[PDB]
Amino acid sequence: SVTCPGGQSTSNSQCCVWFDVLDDLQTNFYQGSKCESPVRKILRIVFHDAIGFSPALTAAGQFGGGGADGSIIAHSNIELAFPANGGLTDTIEALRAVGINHGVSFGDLIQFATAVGMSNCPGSPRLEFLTGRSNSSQPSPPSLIPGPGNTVTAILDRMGDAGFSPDEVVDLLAAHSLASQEGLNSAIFRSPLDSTPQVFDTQFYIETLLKGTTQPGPSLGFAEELSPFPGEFRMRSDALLARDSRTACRWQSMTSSNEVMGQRYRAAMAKMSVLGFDRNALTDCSDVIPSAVSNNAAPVIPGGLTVDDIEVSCPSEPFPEIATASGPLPSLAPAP
Ligand code: HEM
Ligand SMILES: *[C@@H]1O[C@H](CO)[C@@H](O[C@@H]2O[C@H](CO)[C@@H](O)[C@H](O)[C@H]2NC(C)=O)[C@H](O)[C@H]1NC(C)=O
Ligand SMILES: *[C@H]1O[C@H](CO)[C@@H](O)[C@H](O)[C@@H]1O
Ligand SMILES: [C-]#N
Ligand SMILES: [Ca+2]
Ligand SMILES: [Ca+2]
Repeated sequence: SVTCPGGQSTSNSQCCVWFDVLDDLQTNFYQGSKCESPVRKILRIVFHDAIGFSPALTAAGQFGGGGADGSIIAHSNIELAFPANGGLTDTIEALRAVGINHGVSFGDLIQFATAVGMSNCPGSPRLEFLTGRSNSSQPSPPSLIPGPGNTVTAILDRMGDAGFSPDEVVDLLAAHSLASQEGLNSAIFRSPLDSTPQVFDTQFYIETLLKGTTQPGPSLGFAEELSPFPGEFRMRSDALLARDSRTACRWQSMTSSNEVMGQRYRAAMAKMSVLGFDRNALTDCSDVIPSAVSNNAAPVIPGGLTVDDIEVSCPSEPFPEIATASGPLPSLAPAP
């Protein structure tokens, strides 16, 4: 019932500043509302901001981190020295400037930019957006971000401490549907993790289950595993999680339904967004976030591979009936 100066109708006056932030991010940060490297960097950032949260450290008399507190920006000098935070400073600086110019908290801005960026990627669900997180933060403790060479046990333990069940770890990894690497293997910059790095779809879950046959680069980078076709990169953590008895049935259940995947991801991102916070103390400004263009494409097994090339890892459920395609194997272009 609130009408912002802009003539947008919104639920609360605390949302009105976010319409200006929307316009700025879509023109500038997102280079005309695109789904390219900025959104992908922002998703690494939202994860690495929020996951600096450790009830186990708190329980052991230590600061455990403030979660989705914008610490990765406010204390970037410290946090961008962590192993998992390479290749982010240029994006962090862009966000810093936007937060200061519009006078919004860094923790809220990261969450907003996440929801806005997702909205530019076909097939995305509409992420919740809450405002009101204090701009105050202390540096995250070190060693809280899962790495691609970690065992499934280590990943589930860390994620579990933060608050996520194994199913939720799988659900959050839907973000690897919009993904590449730059820092693991320098010879294949922006090699995608799935065949559709600009579509928020189930391809990631399907393609990580295919037999690893292909070395996309002239050598291996850090935590790199064989992939199913030229141009695609596979990190060891994703390979293991796809196959591990603790995560494989949820991973398999993602393969055939973009709609269930999106719901699960939205729910898990909502939980992650308020690590360190009481969501009931925040204001819901989700109406600022528009819907994404719909994705009309069907799940597929690419390249004339079939279910026989799938390493079915959920021992109690048959692999879903997924369409196949013509060969030859594709060669993925670098993600834009
Ligand atoms: C569960 C453990 C996870 C591990 C070990 C992991 C590991 C990584 C690594 C090593 C990269 C490559 C970065 C580079 O070299 O450029 C990557 C990329 C990416 N990750 Fe994750 N990740 C995980 C979870 C997540 C989550 C929860 C999200 C966000 C919801 C996320 C979003 C992304 C995105 C979007 C990219 C692509 C970045 C790009 O294209 O520039 N990841 N991940
Ligand atoms: C959020 O807190 C940060 C850190 O104190 C503030 O960032 C500083 O902002 C000043 C004034 O604009 C800049 O001159 C500094 O470069 C910023 N420092 C860092 C580390 O980013 C920020 O202004 C605060 N935001 C709000 C809305 O109060
Ligand atoms: C096949 O072709 C793509 C480019 O079209 C590459 O990105 C890949 O590395 C392979 O050469
Ligand atoms: C991904 N970090
Ligand atoms: Ca943080
Ligand atoms: Ca995809």
